[PDB]
Amino acid sequence: NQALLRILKETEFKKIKVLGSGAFGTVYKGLWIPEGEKVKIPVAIKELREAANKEILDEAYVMASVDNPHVCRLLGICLTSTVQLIMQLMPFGCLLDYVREHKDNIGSQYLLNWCVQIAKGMNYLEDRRLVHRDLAARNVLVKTPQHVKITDFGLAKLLKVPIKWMALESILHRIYTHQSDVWSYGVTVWELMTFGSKPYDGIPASEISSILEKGERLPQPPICTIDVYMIMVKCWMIDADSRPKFRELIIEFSKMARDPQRYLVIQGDERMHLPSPTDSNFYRALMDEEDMDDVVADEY
Amino acid sequence: QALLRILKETEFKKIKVLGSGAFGTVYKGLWIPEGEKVKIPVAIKELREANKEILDEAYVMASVDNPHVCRLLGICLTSTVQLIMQLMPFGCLLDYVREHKDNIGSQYLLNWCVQIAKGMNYLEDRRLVHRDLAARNVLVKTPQHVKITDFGLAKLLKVPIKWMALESILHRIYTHQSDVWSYGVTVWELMTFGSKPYDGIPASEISSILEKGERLPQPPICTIDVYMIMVKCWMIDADSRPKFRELIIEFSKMARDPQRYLVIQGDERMHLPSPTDSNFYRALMDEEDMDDVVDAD
Amino acid sequence: NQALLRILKETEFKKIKVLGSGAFGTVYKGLWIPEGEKVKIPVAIKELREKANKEILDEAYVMASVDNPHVCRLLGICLTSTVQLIMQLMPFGCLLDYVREHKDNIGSQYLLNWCVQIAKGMNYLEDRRLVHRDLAARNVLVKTPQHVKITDFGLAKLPIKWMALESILHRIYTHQSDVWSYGVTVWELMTFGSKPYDGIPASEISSILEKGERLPQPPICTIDVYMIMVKCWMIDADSRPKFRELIIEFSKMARDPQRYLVIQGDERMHLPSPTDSNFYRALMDEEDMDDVVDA
Amino acid sequence: NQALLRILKETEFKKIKVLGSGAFGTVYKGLWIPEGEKVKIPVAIKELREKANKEILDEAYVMASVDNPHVCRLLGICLTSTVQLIMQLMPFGCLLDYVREHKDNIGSQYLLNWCVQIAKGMNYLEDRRLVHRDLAARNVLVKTPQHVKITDFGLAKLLGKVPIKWMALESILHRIYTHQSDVWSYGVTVWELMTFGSKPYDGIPASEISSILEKGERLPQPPICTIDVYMIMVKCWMIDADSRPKFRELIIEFSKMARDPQRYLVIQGDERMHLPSPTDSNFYRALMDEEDMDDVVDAD
Ligand SMILES: */C=C/C(=O)N1CCC[C@@H](n2nc(-c3ccc(OCc4cccc(C)n4)c(Cl)c3)c3c(N)ncnc32)C1
Ligand SMILES: */C=C/C(=O)N1CCC[C@@H](n2nc(-c3ccc(OCc4cccc(C)n4)c(Cl)c3)c3c(N)ncnc32)C1
Ligand SMILES: */C=C\C(=O)N1CCC[C@@H](n2nc(-c3ccc(OCc4cccc(C)n4)c(Cl)c3)c3c(N)ncnc32)C1
Ligand SMILES: */C=C\C(=O)N1CCC[C@@H](n2nc(-c3ccc(OCc4cccc(C)n4)c(Cl)c3)c3c(N)ncnc32)C1
Repeated sequence: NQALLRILKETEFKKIKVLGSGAFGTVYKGLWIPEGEKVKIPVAIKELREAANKEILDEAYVMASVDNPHVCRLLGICLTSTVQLIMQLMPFGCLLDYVREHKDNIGSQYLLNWCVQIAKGMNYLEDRRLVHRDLAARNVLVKTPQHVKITDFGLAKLLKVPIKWMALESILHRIYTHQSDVWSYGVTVWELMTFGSKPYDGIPASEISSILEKGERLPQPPICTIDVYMIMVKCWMIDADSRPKFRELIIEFSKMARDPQRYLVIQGDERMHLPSPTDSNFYRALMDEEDMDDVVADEY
Repeated sequence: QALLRILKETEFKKIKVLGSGAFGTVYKGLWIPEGEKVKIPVAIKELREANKEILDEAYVMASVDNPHVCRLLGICLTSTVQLIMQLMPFGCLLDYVREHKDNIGSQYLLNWCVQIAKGMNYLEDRRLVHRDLAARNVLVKTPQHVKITDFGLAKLLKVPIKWMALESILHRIYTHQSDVWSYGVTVWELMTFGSKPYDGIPASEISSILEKGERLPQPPICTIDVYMIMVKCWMIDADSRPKFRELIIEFSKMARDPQRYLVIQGDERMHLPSPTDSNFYRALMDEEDMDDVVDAD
Repeated sequence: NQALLRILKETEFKKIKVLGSGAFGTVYKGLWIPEGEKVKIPVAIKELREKANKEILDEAYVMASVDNPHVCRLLGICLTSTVQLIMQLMPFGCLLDYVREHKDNIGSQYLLNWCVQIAKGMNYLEDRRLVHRDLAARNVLVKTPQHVKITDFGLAKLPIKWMALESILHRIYTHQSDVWSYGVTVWELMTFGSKPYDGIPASEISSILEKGERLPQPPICTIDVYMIMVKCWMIDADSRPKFRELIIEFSKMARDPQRYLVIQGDERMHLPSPTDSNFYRALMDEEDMDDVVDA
Repeated sequence: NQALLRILKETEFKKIKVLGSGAFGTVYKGLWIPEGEKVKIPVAIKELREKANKEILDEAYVMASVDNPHVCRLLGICLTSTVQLIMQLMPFGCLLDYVREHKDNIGSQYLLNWCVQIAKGMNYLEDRRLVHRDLAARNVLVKTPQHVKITDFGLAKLLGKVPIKWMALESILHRIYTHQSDVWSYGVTVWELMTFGSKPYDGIPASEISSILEKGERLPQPPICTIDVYMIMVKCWMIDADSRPKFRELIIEFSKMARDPQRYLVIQGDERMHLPSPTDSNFYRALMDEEDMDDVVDAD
């Protein structure tokens, strides 16, 4: 439908503060003040740095379309010297910032659930036949810690290359496929379990293709179980078809979720607490009204 | 005509992504009747890939009227083709057995086998050839009531070489006797709790190996008496393979004494359905008349 | 008589290897050295699980007594703290084991022939009017692919799945009972060494026969072959075919092996030529015997 | 026989290297000097951690009495405050290590055969009435690529962390050891070989494992392992020992598979890697393997 995307007047919105920056565009926290109304509402706006707008509009129209709990939805667009994108605002920000910040605090149960939601969100993309082209811990967002959602997908299509994230087929031949996405998906999984460290740190981007060919893959994190790592390792496979399909990642991660403590070894995991039903429910009402699949602990 | 309903894209929506099938992508769905507040859960299959041709094939599928054959409720025609049928929460038997694999009854497994044959047999009666039959293609309306699906879908339009008969493989010949051979693979899938036949072996190799006689392994649970039935299905000469109609009786007889035929760890601990339990499932889950489940005599 | 059975001092023979463990006794590969002889000649020795020694000897004397192609004759007994039985070594060894190994590569003709061969041996035991009490595919030894010899017959002084209902119910052993034990043995061959009543507890065995739920019929087996097995297992001993009948039926069956037993790709795999077979007899089967039936 | 095993004076032999360490002992590569001879012969020395000396000799006498192609025999022992065990030294050493090194290029025909060979060695142990109590690939030596033998059997009884992952549940829970339990270890042994030396129940604490085995978890199908082979492993891991397969049955089942190895295991470039020619095998026999051994199953 063209119902999904809303055309926003520059008069309609103003940008109060800068949340973040991305290679594609700067981002803001914004107020949308409705025509004919008194109130001012918080929203997140990103304006592209460089910019066939009608061609883009066709792209945005799809971006608006997606309907998954774990996938971000593009509410609106504004066209000017610089294109403006309007979407829901996430206070928590990306997972990457969230995990790095919470490294001492974080516990086994959450990390796996996040992995599952990404798979769910990503799986929707595959069925929709959409290629994100950029899955990274940064790209994913937290509506709330329990609920996380994928984002910034198709932007490359809308319009500075992350070699360390990219799959070998991607690096060598500029080939992007859902399976390529897994390699990134694996990289993202590596990202969380490292609690925000940066892959292939200090290594020249140019050198990267050779190392993958050499088979010197990213090391497995101390917290990470070999069972979990092997899963990561599988994602990083030279042949894309060989790499696990998205569904499998959804199924396997969840099983771990049923028994989170055994798979991931985290200091003081037992002591740190997953949210109580009271804790999750409160968060849901205030922010997460949208009905999303209940998170799996199964042990507790 | 009366049997199959032609929907309007306005009429329903695929809300939840469901499953991946080589034949199709399956979506949980909601049906909104005009003038009505209510929404009805449906299963939607979207087919990857002549409008008239489907209708002839489609009408027959709407046609099937057996407890153990799923019927196609509606067809919606568009750049892509969507097949409407009732939603089964349990979905694949293959999914169900593997998920519940550690624990299952002898009684259930034989009963499914009996249930599958009754359905396959009916298709046989109707002169419908499945071409492709598998555990994956059989889904659970309810635990005691699995139903056979995707029948004849294969014929109309990745090939299941491991499932297929040698006669089917060698010259792409499909017959009811060819189906029977598949049934053993389906019977075999369950007794192994969801395993894969000729697992991981190349398809190219398989046609040669069947000739070599290197048949599927006997499952640990399986009694020889059960394994022999499968072996008969996989006989190279099609005609020699037992008819489903025979197949129904043998499993039904076995179901009378489930423990003697199939060996299970802690089966006694595991519970056959309570009569009360069976009735409760019927009331909400299953409202369709069907033959009664076999119970130990 | 005195001549038939040799009593050997422990000195005469030394065991070398454990081929297998019998339920009744352990079995070894042992070497026999003749007095003042450089040569060591291979034999197989059985040590009983472990009465009166004299009584046992009488039983051995009977066991020595049998001379038949399809029955095994005990050459030697050693009397000591533990009884030892010596009989000629067979490299193929167990019949039951042989089928399991060769199920993929085995021809139709051989299976029928073995059925005929056992039946004649069981029949000799019958004429002598001695009852085996324990016929098993395990207890038949392959002298050569074309020859088999039943053994472990008698051993009364010293299995439910094999055992006949009458024997199981009342500890009754009769020739008719031996036919029932024989019926299982055919199944084992046809099954290619399938374990009968696999996974089923022994306690269940008495009732199911009472129920009447039999051993299943093997895929290779023709309808005709299976029925013979079924006749053999019957509630009333008398109804079950005599061995002579079984010998006659099978041999008739052996004349046209293909019709009775259906084996995939049967034609390609065949019984060896007389020229080959002659080689087998001379090297191993020096013994006077019936030649194998040919279609 | 007394002759079979020889007591040795300290003076005759020395430990020139420490090859490896084991739960029982430290294994040293040592040379043996015969009196009045100018040359040294390589042997393998194992020293115990540290039961009267006479008591030990009786167990030891048994160890040196075992003649089988696939079961290792002990040449000599030295009585001391420490106890030293001497046996032939094989350059390939551990079978388990061999599999790890050779993952890149191990032929299908070999892997099935080692199973025949380990089983053959195991059956003899059963016939002899000896229960190994700690069978693992680690405990299987490689005399030659074609020929591998079983070692370290019966060592376990003398000592007083157990190898829990290998152990049958009966052993874990009630310290019960039987041939049937032994099959379970053999089953694990098959798993290690098939998976090219990967650790069993890796990353999982010992305490959980007895609990997990009851739950019904069993080690995963090796990626290169066909379903037929996996079932065989699975039976071994049965709770009811008696249902669990006997070795002779085990020997028979692998031999059939050996006839058509490619059918029962899938390895990349299995066609490329083929069993060594008779000329190649014959060469090996004479140089390091004079002793007679049972014929290898050949697919041809
Ligand atoms: C295959 C069944 C099994 O487990 N076996 C254990 C040893 C290997 C096989 N086997 N057994 C003998 C064998 C059988 C019987 C023997 O004497 C008993 C006996 C009873 C009644 C009459 C007579 C004359 N003997 C002996 Cl001594 C040995 C085997 C022989 N002899 N050769 C190869 N394999 C044998 C059965
Ligand atoms: C491979 C695991 C490991 O780390 N090892 C350390 C050295 C390399 C391997 N290995 N062990 C021996 C070995 C084993 C046992 C030995 O004597 C004990 C013993 C017990 C039971 C029977 C017998 C005959 N011996 C000795 Cl002395 C040595 C190796 C030998 N001998 N050669 C190469 N590698 C060996 C294990
Ligand atoms: C790691 C990212 C980070 O640290 N940021 C700083 C805080 C704000 C973060 N952020 N980005 C967006 C955001 C993302 C994407 C947006 O439009 C792109 C897009 C692409 C495809 C589909 C859709 C629906 N949108 C926009 Cl407009 C904004 C944030 C939002 N929206 N809210 C809160 N933080 C956001 C980046
Ligand atoms: C185990 C197979 C698998 O991976 N699946 C994906 C998950 C969902 C599973 N599943 N499939 C259907 C299903 C099957 C077939 C369907 O239509 C085909 C068809 C054609 C003609 C006639 C009939 C009767 N059917 C449809 Cl529409 C749906 C599921 C259903 N229906 N419910 C739950 N799970 C289902 C298979």
